[PDB]
Amino acid sequence: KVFGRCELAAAMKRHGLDNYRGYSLGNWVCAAKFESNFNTQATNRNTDGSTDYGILQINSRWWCNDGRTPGSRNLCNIPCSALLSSDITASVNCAKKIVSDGNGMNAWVAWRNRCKGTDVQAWIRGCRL
Ligand SMILES: CN(C)CCCN1CCN(Cc2cccc(C(=O)O)n2)CCN(Cc2cccc(C(=O)O)n2)CC1
Ligand SMILES: [Cl-]
Ligand SMILES: [Cl-]
Ligand SMILES: [Cl-]
Ligand SMILES: [Cl-]
Ligand SMILES: [Cl-]
Ligand SMILES: [Cl-]
Ligand code: NA
Ligand SMILES: [Tb+3]
Repeated sequence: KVFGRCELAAAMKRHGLDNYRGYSLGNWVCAAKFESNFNTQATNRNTDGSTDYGILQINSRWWCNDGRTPGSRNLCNIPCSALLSSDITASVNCAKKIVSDGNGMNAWVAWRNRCKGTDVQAWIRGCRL
């Protein structure tokens, strides 16, 4: 599924991401834009052999199992394919675990380089939330 911007905002809000660990909703929408372009089916292979999955490009090195990342963990206890569904529940629950780790949203390199410090509220402007 390719979400619309306000569609994704509404879904993230309903699953409790707005203000989660102090990160306003626009931070999460911005992260999703530059991680996946709002595409739940996005996948990208990393240099180390791990793969990033879904709307928030969650990495198999730590968070999900894809059977092809030797030595990795599965801390969200989920197949990585579950992060590609049109229903973002699994991605949101896993994201909550990720952002609760010591580094906050810096875990998402695209958030750090493209969202952090910018006017992230723009990403929810005009949305009926
Ligand atoms: C930059 N890296 C690519 C991020 C990877 C972060 N983790 C690295 C090792 N991590 C341990 C660790 C050691 C020292 C620093 C950090 C950190 O900055 O989080 N984490 C294992 C635990 N896993 C989840 C978890 C669950 C509960 C508590 C904690 C925690 O207290 O850190 N962590 C997170 C993976
Ligand atoms: Cl957009
Ligand atoms: Cl694996
Ligand atoms: Cl594990
Ligand atoms: Cl959904
Ligand atoms: Cl933080
Ligand atoms: Cl915001
Ligand atoms: Na893994
Ligand atoms: Tb950690």
